[PDB]
Amino acid sequence: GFKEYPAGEPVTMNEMELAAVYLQPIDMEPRGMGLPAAKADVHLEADIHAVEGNKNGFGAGEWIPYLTISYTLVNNDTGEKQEGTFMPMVASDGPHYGANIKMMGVGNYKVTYHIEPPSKAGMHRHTDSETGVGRWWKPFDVSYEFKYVGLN
Amino acid sequence: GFKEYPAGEPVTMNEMELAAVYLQPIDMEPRGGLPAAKADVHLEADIHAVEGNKNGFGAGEWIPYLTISYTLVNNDTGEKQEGTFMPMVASDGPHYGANIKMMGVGNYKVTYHIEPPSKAGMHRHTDSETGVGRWWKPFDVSYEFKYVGLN
Repeated sequence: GFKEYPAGEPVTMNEMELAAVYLQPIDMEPRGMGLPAAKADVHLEADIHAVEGNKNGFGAGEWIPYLTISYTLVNNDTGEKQEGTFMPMVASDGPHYGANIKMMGVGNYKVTYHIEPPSKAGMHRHTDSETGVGRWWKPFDVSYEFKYVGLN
Repeated sequence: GFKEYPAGEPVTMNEMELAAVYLQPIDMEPRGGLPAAKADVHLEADIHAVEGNKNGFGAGEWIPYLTISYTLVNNDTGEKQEGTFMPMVASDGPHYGANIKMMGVGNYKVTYHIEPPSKAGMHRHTDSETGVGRWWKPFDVSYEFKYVGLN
């Protein structure tokens, strides 16, 4: 513990369930072009797993690897917005996507994740009839509404 | 189906299980590796966590972001081939593999040269609160098998 904070409601899309969480800023290796733990306010995460009936070769509950994800963070109260990128991470609870980020004060935030399929990071689909899977979904957006008062 | 054939004995190291299998050559996107027409097999590395894994992966879960090359040798002739796998996903799930042209029927040894997820751009949490163990050093694993054409 390792206390983590819900960012809004999980959404089911493209036979995946996609959630947002945040927690204390984390130290990572290799490091790194973002912000060090110190400079950051939180570590923002995307939790993305296949559900039942996944067309792309993933079983129910399995982590979806090789995604390319960027974020748009909006403080709805002040209208201040920030952009950036996540990386693939592994922690004591498993794989996720994320970034140490600077927040923009107390507020009612909207976070949009811009998601591209595993093809854009070099994971290759079998396509033959015998061993192949469904075509990749198009790049898409998912959003989350949450309140932030900082940690503790 | 999708009919696959084991290549050697699976081996346990660095808290993983590492097996080899091959099957008919496959089609990959993008259209343009060796085309199915110019290959004899699709050779794979099957790599999953086992209980007690020190790097954040639950027993049974695929190890993602590996960098894998291979040396394949026909022991009958001593002829060698060197190549690299890519990360793939097929109907039964993800793996690491490549369409390969073999060096005849015979007795084979294939070695996989495995680098940790760090090299492919996965980042491990290092802090006490959320962190896991150091990555293993790059290592080799080899598999002895008979190849007679498929099959």
